[PDB]
Amino acid sequence: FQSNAMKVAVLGAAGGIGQALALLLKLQLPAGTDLSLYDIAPVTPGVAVDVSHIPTAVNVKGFSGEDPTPALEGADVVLISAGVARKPGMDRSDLFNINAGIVRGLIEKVAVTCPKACVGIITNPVNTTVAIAAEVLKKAGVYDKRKLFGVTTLDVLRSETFVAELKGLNVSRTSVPVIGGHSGVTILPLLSQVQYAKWNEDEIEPLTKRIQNAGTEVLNAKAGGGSATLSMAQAAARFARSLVKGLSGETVVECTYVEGDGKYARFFSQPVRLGKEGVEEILPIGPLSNFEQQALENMLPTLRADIELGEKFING
Amino acid sequence: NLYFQSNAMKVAVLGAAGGIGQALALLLKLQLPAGTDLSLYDIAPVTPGVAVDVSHIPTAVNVKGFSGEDPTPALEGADVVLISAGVAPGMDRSDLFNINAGIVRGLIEKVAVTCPKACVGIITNPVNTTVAIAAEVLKKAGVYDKRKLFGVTTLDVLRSETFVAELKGLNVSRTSVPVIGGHSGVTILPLLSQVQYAKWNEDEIEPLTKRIQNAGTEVLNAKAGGGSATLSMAQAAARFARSLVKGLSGETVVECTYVEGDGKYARFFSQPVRLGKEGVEEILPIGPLSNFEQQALENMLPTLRADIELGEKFING
Repeated sequence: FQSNAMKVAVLGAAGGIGQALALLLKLQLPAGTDLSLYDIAPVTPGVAVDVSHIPTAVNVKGFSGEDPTPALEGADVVLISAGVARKPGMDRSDLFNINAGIVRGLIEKVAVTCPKACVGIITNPVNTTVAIAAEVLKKAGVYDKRKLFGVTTLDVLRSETFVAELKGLNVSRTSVPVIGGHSGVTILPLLSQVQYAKWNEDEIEPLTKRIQNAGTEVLNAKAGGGSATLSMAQAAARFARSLVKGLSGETVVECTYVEGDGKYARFFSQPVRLGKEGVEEILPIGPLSNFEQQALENMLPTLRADIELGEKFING
Repeated sequence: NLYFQSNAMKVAVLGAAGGIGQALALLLKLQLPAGTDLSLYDIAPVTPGVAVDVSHIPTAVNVKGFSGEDPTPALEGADVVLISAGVAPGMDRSDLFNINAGIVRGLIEKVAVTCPKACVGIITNPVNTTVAIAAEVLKKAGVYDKRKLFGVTTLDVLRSETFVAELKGLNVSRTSVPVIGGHSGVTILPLLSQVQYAKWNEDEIEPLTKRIQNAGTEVLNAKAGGGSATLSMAQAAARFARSLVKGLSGETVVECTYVEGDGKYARFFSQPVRLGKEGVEEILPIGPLSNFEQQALENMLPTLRADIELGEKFING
């Protein structure tokens, strides 16, 4: 069952993101929480042993091989960070090319073993991989709209970080709502809703563009070889932390990609109140500036098409 | 001069591209106090991008990355220098050493010139030896300060805290276990007899002490030849860096660490050390030992002295 000692499962724990996430979870999760780390690579048991030497009351266990079932049994939260992250040769293309199958394979296991878990899709491209997860869950007859999330949190860290620097605000207490999708023109930070910031029309377009293209700053600084591994892990840990709090009865609100009312797109990221069933209430986006309003209408076709790509991968 | 006194604390990580380094830069971005500057350096060209990666995390810690053959920009004004460069599967201990000993020498040569008054924490293995190496390089430049050179043994401490807490039902985040001696094999000596609230049967001592001493190998084997401990090692380093930053900032802390002390047992030896504004403020005594610990200490010295000798020879002769 669920809801006694909280149980968190990480599928993709051997990758760059996964290992970093495992570390943060060991240090951040509540005492008593069970942490199951899974990946195909035989190194995974060793990753868990490595993390288990850190003195926190989080119980960590390792799993490898073809079947993630032992790691998923009784899972409350399932974080999927398997597959590849962007790199030099990889465009929107290569991520979907490799990660579409991986996601499907893992979600099929989740649908059988722990269908009532809150599922956090970190693996990119999120706009599409979430639709893949949904369709797989629907085929198995266990899809719960309240428990499937596209982890868009890295766009929030980035927006908070760049906004605080530019406007001289407290970097750790500056809330910036971000809506839409988790890629390119689909990422829309709502700068007009940020408190204590007076915006010249001049700085709106460049800041938005910097938030949207932030991954490229890393990709170019890393001289190609590497993506945003460390910030992605922190974004995932922060989201996981919010999920666990919602499940534990503590109200938290996070902007995340979920199947909402479909006003703009079947799946869409917006403020969500998290609770005991995962989503408790999908909140409105609130008032938008002319700029933000236009950016929203302009992303719709791209966002819808990203979703249709994931749907068609499962439904043909 | 009674009022306000600012503080532009700076921490540099040499070897920020490896497994340990990247995890360490993440933890330091998250754990260092607001306003601290974090400099990352490694010959690997990816380093500047590692820094851009962590710079997207919303904390008031400014981070910059540097690559190339010159770590100078990374060391300028540094208060704390953590050296995790070099290599950790499928290699003889003598095969690595020659590679790592050289890299440590090269980096300490720059430290001596650019930031000689910085506290230097050596993570790169074998620590028993690499520390002697750094000490001799600093001495050649006439800047070796005993109070500012440390062998980071903190991981033996985390392991000791964790194994003891779990075996004896104690609070894992509130269990203190002193670890003395060195950072490798028989030289790692956890003082189990000084652990509060733990009743030991004589037969539990040997296997638990061996578990702590052989923890590295257990991770090495468990990773199926995919590497050594990296994640727990980054956290050990983060904790030691956090302690150095506290001491320098005027906050008294005590950490078991490998330093040049009274030389009662060996030139360099790990023991409790009160940290302060000059690095080492006072090197405290090991305290009372059980018969087992006293024997383990005596049986271990020849190996520890030889590890030190090797590091001195690498530089002097």
